[PDB]
Amino acid sequence: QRFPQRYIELAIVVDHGMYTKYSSNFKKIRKRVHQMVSNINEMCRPLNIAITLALLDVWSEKDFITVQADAPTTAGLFGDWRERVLLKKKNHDHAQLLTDTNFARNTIGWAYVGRMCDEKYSVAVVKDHSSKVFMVAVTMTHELGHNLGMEHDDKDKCKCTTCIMSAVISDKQSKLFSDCSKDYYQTFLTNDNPQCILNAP
Repeated sequence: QRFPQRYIELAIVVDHGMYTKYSSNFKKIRKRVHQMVSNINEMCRPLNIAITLALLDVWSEKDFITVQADAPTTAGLFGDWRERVLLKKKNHDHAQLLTDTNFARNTIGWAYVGRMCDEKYSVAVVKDHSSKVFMVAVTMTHELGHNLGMEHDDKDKCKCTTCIMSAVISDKQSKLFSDCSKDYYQTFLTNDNPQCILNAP
């Protein structure tokens, strides 16, 4: 194994619009979220990161933050709410907000770069932008990669054209991280090495 064992305990929050989209059916929403996690875990195997769903929070009554069109703004409000509320419910390492919001600039996901484990910045926002579970899961994985210090793949650094950190998603998206991404992760483990991901559940 190229990388030492790490663990990411995920919290996934499903907003009220997504709850309504899936017929206000908790069981169906939980199943879809589990399938996404199974895909994220598979994609992280070559990085030797074990992915678990520490917490699922479905906003069945109302949104607890102002989910809005600007994804970065929504991410900041989500990070504040995660630090103030979600982390007090159950400890976890990274949280993603899943929403059906038509984010501005044709955006399907956004996250802070290199802030895994930070109470306010270990978050991502992701649009449930396809009926295909894998297309949404690879978006969650791309944002997780950013939070692990990865930038987009660059042809001068590596040759992969459809890897997870490609600059744009496509219908031929692969489930592999490029050499650019693996090198970014090594840099992250070397320079940052956050403690929360050294902890097994």
